[PDB]
Amino acid sequence: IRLGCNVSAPSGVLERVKELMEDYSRAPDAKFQQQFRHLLSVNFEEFVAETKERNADLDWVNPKLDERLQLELGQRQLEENAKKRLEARKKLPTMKYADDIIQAVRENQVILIVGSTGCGKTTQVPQILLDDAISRGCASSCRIICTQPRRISAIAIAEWVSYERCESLGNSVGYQIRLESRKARERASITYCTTGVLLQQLQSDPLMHNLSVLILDEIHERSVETDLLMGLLKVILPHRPDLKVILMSATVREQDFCDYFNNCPMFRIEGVMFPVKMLYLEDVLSKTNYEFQKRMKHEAMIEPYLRRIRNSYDSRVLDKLRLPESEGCEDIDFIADLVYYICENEPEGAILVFLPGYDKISQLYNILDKPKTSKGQRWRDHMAVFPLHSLMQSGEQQAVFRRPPAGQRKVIISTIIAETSVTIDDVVYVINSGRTKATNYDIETNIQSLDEVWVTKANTQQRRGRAGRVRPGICYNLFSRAREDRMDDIPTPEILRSKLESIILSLKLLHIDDPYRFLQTLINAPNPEAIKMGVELLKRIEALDQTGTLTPLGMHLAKLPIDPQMGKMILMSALFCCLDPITSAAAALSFKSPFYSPLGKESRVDEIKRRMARNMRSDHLMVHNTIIAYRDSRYSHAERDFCYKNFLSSMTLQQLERMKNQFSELLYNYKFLASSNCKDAASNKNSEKIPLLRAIIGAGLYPNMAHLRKSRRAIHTMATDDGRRVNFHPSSVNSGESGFDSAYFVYFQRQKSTDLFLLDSTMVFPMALIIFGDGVEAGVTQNTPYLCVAKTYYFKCNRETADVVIQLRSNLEKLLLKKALYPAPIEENGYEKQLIKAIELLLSLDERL
RNA sequence: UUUUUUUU
Repeated sequence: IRLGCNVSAPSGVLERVKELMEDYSRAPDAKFQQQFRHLLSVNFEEFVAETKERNADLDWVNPKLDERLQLELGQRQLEENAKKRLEARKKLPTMKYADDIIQAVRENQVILIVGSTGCGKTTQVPQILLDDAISRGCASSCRIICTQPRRISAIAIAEWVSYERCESLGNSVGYQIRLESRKARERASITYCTTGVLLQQLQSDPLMHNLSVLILDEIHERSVETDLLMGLLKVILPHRPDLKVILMSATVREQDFCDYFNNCPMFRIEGVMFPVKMLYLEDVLSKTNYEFQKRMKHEAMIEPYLRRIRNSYDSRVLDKLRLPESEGCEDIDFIADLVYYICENEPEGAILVFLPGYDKISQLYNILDKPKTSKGQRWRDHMAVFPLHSLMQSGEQQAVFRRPPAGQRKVIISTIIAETSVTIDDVVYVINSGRTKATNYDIETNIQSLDEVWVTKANTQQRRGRAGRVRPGICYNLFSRAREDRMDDIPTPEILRSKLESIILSLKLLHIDDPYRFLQTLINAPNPEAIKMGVELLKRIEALDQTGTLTPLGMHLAKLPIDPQMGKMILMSALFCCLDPITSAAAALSFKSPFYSPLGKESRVDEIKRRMARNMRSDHLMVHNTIIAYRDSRYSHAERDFCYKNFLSSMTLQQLERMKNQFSELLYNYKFLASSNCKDAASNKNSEKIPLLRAIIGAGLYPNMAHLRKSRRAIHTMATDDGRRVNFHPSSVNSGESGFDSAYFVYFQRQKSTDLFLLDSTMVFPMALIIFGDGVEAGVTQNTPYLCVAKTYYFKCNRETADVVIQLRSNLEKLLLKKALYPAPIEENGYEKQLIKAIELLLSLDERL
């Protein structure tokens, strides 16, 4: 072993820490504790038993309301601002099935509706179920929940359905998403929510007694949430004979779902869509006959196909198809050329280019903006070009959705983001390169990767769909039909790629204590070894004992709507009075960063960040400083001018702030704070003590450590605690920096792309790791006295410190156990604070001078 | 160097 720096502490510091610790050791409530032991002490049937009493509002109906609504439905359908849309709504395909759906719901607990774009299932099915109940004089027994994957969907659909009923939002229709609602009346109502909303409500209503019809939408996307929720319905439905579930799906492996609920009824409702012709690589080449400019397999693949098509393509269009580079988006000039070909032949209408990511979007944009080509600068000032990317701003504007200045043709360069999430309406032409990026997880290298791959059949049929919303259009797929037959049906179901810590933990609140056995029953079962890794992580942060059973701290973490590691971070920040900065770090990790990356300004966004970082060498503290600066700009009425000069999204910034306030109100209700204000003075008296902040951050992100080793932009020799070589991601504020006060870092996500990168990081000090971590041992290996952490990092430490530190840990552990089991704010002049002050004092030794 | 989404 090789020893790191000395962490020994001054005598007079040690002694005061010893006075403080013994002040803590001298001292001589519990509604939470009783809920905790109650959860552990009941079986499943008692659990089901008791959640039914406590949730029985729908057993009560209001007959005078049933009859009045029923009267006003019969009468509103004779008025006329209410049969335009009855005629209009009845020209949607779903309405042809109205009676048949009603009948199918009546006869079955679970039906499946399979539809496609335009079919109207999402807007009409809940209105058919509702109106059926009002008409039959059953209004008040009817509460309908329709889940969506996305926040924006939930809103727009609710508004539209509400508009179709000539009601303001809040009446028969509403929506609910994280921290924003327009709730509908309790009974005779339809509510559109994100799936995760419902899944959090399960904790209070684990058997869904508080709704009559559940409509799961868009399940074919195989999000973790709908996958989880279909798996839970298999537990819930046997004890809820009268609950109705309608599954709804696009035409993307529909039979899987049908098969999953024994073999339930299935409707196929058609979409409303213009014809779109599908040209493949051989056909695009055959019309542009562009030529290309300076592993096989690739003609092992391409040549049996090339024969079956000897007769029907030109001489050697068969050419380029032998070129590996002809497919995908290797050659951006090919693509730019196809943009030009569409610009002069084929009538007007926007072009939508699908490229795998930021880099290629950038190349193609520059090639149009400053062109080499003869047929480039003719067209330059007759194209309205927008790049479209999650990290770019143009999406959340409006200039991209409205049609172009006349004489100009709109061109959209985009990631997969325009497949479902973002919709442009004058698109007539789609160039589908067939290339995208996806995250992947190797289960026993622990490397998460970001890889360019071929799209799926599912992605292509959707992309094609995007061409035909306003008029017959065309989808150009820059790969060959031989490529397509190698392509997969659908993406990998995200639950097969995800970490399961929060899922395993949250199942405990639903009285599902065996994660292996429940998870195994999903449409696609996760690798059991991933589950194991999940459990060990929760065992390590002590959310579970080593039986696998919930700890008092684990219950608190389960109840916070954030990943457990960052929950632990937030609770700790309540104890050590640093709520505001840490909840910022927490919120930004959980959601995303408020910075754009607008094309070409990479260099000066880099410079904004480094300035916001204030030399604190922390991506996480940089976001907090950003929020501090944001708050002031608002106080100064300079909000827009601030967000503009600093490449920041004001709407990410506000959402970050609603999240922090959510964590502060929750922490108050759980009795960790005396105030629900995230900015409260008492809650924040240590929020400027940067070494302390680093410690609590480290407390959350532990055990993700990394250690930098050499000098020398600047080049780095850094390796995570597992031994693997990493570098700071260049988007991170620590990339290329030199002269850190410490060689140690914590990180939330590591990700392999061009290299194995730490996506985010905070410089931490050895003593902070040692106090809050584990694997702490005091020994002598050379003839030096050491003190270690995680049995991985060994620091020189005299033994008078090793002993105070080890005692400090023993006290820190006892205190944390007791705050979890009997939550109360830490009294400012009580015995517990003494121990807090003890820890603060040791950590202050590493203040930057 | 920067696929994308979500939380009573």
